[PDB]
Amino acid sequence: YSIEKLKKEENSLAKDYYIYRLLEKNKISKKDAQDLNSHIFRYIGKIKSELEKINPKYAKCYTYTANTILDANLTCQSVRLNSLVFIASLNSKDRTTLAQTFKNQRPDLTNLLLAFNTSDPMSYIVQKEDINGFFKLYNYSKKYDLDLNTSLVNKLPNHIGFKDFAQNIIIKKENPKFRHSMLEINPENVSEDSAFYLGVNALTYDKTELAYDFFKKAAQSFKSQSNKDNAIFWMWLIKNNEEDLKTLSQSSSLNIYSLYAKELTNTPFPKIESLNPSKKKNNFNMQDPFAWQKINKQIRDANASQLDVLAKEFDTQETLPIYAYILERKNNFKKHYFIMPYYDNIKDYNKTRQALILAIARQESRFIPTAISVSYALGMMQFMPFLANHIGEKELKIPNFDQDFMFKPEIAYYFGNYHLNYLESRLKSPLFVAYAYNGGIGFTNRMLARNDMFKTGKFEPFLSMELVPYQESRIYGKKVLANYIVYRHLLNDSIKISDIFENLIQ
Ligand SMILES: CC(=O)N[C@H]1[C@H](O[C@H]2C[C@@H](C(=O)NCCS(=O)(=O)O)[NH2+][C@@H]2CO)O[C@H](CO)[C@@H](OS(=O)(=O)O)[C@@H]1O
Repeated sequence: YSIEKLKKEENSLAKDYYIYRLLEKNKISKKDAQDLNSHIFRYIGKIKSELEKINPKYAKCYTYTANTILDANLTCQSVRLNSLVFIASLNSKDRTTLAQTFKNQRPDLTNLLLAFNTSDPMSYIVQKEDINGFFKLYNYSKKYDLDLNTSLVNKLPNHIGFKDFAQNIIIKKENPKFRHSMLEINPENVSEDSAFYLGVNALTYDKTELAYDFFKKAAQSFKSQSNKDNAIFWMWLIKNNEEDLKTLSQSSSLNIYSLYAKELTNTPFPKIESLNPSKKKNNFNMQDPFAWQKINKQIRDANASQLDVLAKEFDTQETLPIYAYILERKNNFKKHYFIMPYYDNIKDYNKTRQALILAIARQESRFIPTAISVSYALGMMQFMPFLANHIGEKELKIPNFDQDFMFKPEIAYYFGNYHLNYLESRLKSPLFVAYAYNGGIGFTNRMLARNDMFKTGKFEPFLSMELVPYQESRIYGKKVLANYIVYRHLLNDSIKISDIFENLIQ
């Protein structure tokens, strides 16, 4: 589509995507580009960069430099010193004068100014127990590491940056002195994700009673049933209390931990809804990405009555993904929908391969054929354009191939099969295939080559699943693995969950 036609659509990821495609080919002119920021839905990343190839209150403050900062007025000094890179570029003469100037009004700035006079700014800030400075320095450089006392570490969780700081250094196995120091955080001082990660940290040093206390505090504070189940599972792995396994087995959340608990207690498999519309198709275009962005907003805004009307409108085989998306919401996410749309395209693969394709598709797109992610992964199977083109143009040599072919379910399922087959041939387990599908086989190979990941051990393979070093893939693998178990069950191709976990140990 030309830019002027595209400008008439409502702002969305689909519109951004097509704006990006034009900017990619150098097909937008300067005149056209000028009003284009009001036409972008998410002005972040690749689209922001490609476009830029085409606060006056504080502007004067940016003429000053490291060499002239003391000539500036108090406001401008204050503004420039919000940058740690700038503070580090000063000399100690100027940092010491500015620290005096700002002592009473901006005491946290004063601390950093003086900190940067020393050879280790972090040690200086740690001595002060300046928590705000601690996180700014961590963001400045991940290289700082030192042993922290009990008083300091127990103040770190009262900052919004603690959760990602902890998660990051734990799952990446970085900053050993910080990590070891966090064994002294009192579980009363943490909750939710922070408590969970500290539980994971404690397990890596084999502090299992401490871990149990952290996981218990997570279980008591998490708002999502899925996260609560994950914490309860660790409570059970550590102390083996029958009531934890029982509670987990009765979860209405369908996830790997509730599923495994049901297997272990002989609890029946959860109820899965069965959708099979009588009508084959209607006039809605399931290959039109703009139409999906529009209807998605309509469904979000609908009350119960409006959802009933929409359900009737999309009650077809061709529109099944939208029908299921409507019913999820009408039932307030309390029912379990595991659809198998456009099934004629996968019916001749074996049932395990079907389950893996369905499991991936369900997590990626909820089967919406024109699904578009924030990084412009495309279609039901959420292929990145570079991969879709590689498979389509190089490997399969499809005549007149375009990346938008990924919006057609026959293509999405066929490419998904092709790529999953390559990943499986190298990784075996559906979990490892999932990690590699989302995060790339490069990161997955490097992770599995580690001597401390997915090898024999007391709490393995469950501990390794918590230490997958990229958050998105860590979560994605767990969700896809649950979906794979359910689809295998639905296809009468059930596998013992315990066998799946045993197959992860190398
Ligand atoms: C099927 C596919 O295209 N997979 C690619 C994946 O896409 C991911 C990206 C992800 C995505 O779009 N994430 C954002 C999701 S959302 O908009 O925040 O909901 N979904 C897609 C399939 O899982 O991105 C990674 C990393 O680039 C690639 O690894 S690489 O080979 O080492 O480059 C990998 O090949």
